[PDB]
Formats: sequence, structure tokens, C-alpha cells
Amino acid sequence: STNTFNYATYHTLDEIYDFMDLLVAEHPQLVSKLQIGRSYEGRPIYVLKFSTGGSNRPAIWIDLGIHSREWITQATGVWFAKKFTEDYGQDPSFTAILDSMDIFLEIVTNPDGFAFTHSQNRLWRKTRSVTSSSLCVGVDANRNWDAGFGKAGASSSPCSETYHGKYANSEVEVKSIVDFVKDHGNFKAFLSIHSYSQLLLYPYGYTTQSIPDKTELNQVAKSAVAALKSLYGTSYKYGSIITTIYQASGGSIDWSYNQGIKYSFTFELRDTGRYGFLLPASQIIPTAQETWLGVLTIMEHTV
Ligand SMILES: *C[C@@H](S)[C@@H](Cc1ccccc1)C(=O)O
Ligand SMILES: [Zn+2]
Repeated sequence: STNTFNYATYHTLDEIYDFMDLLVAEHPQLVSKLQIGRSYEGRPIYVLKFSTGGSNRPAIWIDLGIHSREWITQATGVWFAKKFTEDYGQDPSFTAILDSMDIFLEIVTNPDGFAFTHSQNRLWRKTRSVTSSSLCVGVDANRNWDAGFGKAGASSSPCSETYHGKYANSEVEVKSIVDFVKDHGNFKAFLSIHSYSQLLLYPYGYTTQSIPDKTELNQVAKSAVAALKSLYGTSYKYGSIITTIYQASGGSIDWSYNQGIKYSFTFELRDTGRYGFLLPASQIIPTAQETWLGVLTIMEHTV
């Protein structure tokens, strides 16, 4: 069950998918499992919907694991899912959020890559799509969105870690999210979770032009990182993608913001590089706990 599940260790794809089924079986009035598409290699793409009712309620989108090697993210996603079910009806703030809004949580955004990180290559980043006339495999799913697509901050070389693919939304893992969000039409926040570097980022990555909502999103980010830091003292930087990490084109929050989702943010979780992608399992729970405070802060600003 989700009550015997080990949240302090890293899991396989099957173990995470099983966890989703267990949570839905335990909490049928709160959680459902949606299939929004299939991966390149034919694995189901699953989103957990947390809802207390309504129809087409204003919604929060949260994705994790778009880059498969960032294992702290899928682990944090599993912890978030359980936390939502524990805190609804107990924590006043979270109860108010789910009474007014739905949350859509995609724990494993790139399942083919995730499987590959367990079976073959722990540091795999990209999708696993077959590239025509190339010896190389996969597209950087966070360079594949229709926001400055193909511009500086991505690569047209198929063997590159930041290969953007042949056209925006070429990757089914990306197109599935685009279709879901656009069909829904009532998303108010769009949060993408990566590691590492301890950053909270808002648009843009493709241009140095400041967003028209800069003052507000900057203050929201500042508040979220202060809430995060309050727990264990973990220090985050915050700012636009281009000023705070690097220029990057075709990134998901640049797309979501341009579509009209104002509260569009990307987290870069622990650490800053000491252990990097190989962050130990002993840091899963404290990372998830502090990150939750940051995410909840953003949700509070959205509601
Ligand atoms: C965490 C890195 S892997 C991430 C930084 C980024 C880029 C574009 C938009 C948001 C965040 C990346 O390079 O995709
Ligand atoms: Zn990443």
C-alpha cells in the first residue's frame, strides 16, 4: 500500500506506476489516474488528478522527470502525491486550495528515458525517439516546446544532449501535455520540476526581454524560496531562466506563459553539484519536504 511504500529510496518505473494505482484505490474520492498519451516506445503516460469536485475547476499543472536522469524529481513527485492525500482536510491552507482548484501531477514525464536510466544509462536525459538518418536517439523534451523553438539555447545536432527535434511538439511526451492543457483551458499555474542547482526560475529562457508580469512573478518566486529555506536553511537563487541558469530555447514554461498561464515556474532541486544527479536517497525526504513549502506558496498566490 502507499502506507508500506518506502518514500526514502529511489524506485523503478513499475514501482511508481504501482504506487499510483495504490493511491487511487485508497483515495477514490480525491485521486484519479488519467492516461494522456503513450510514450515513443509505447508506455502509458499517466497524470494524477487531485480534485474535490466541480467541473473544469481552475487548475495547477505540475510535471516532474521530463529529464529522466533527474531522479530526485520523480521521487519528490511520489512524496507530493501522498502528501496531498494526507493534508486535505487537515492543513487549513492546502484544504482551501483543493476546495477551489484541481491539481494535475505528472510524476514521470519521460517514461522511456526513466526506464533507460535503470536498464542501461543512469545519466540519460532525452526521450528515446528514433532519429532518421542518425546513429543517435532522443530529443531534449525541454527544448521541444513552441517558444523560441530552434533558436540559440538548443541544438540541431541529433547526437546533442539539447537536440530540439525536427519541429516544435515533435515528441509525443510534449504534445500529450500541450493537448491536455489546451483542451482543459483553465490552468492557472504550470510548474515544471527539474534538478539540479537550487534555483526557482520564471520566463524567459529564449530572450533577454523581461516578461510583463516580472514584478509579480519575481515576488512570488522570492516568497516561495523563502518558504523553502525556512525548513532546513537550503539556499536557492531565483530569476528568469536566461539570467539565472543559461539561455535555453523551446522550454516549457516559456510556452505556458505565452499561452496565458501567468504562474509559470521551473524548479531546480538539490544540490548545487556536490552529488549532482546522483543525489543520495537519504536526501529525498528533506528535499521533498522543503520543496513542498515552495510549491504550496506558489499555489497560495494562484488561489
Ligand atoms: C535543469 C535544467 S536541465 C533545465 C533549465 C531550464 C531550461 C529552460 C527552461 C526552464 C529550465 C534545462 O536545461 O532544461
Ligand atoms: Zn532538466
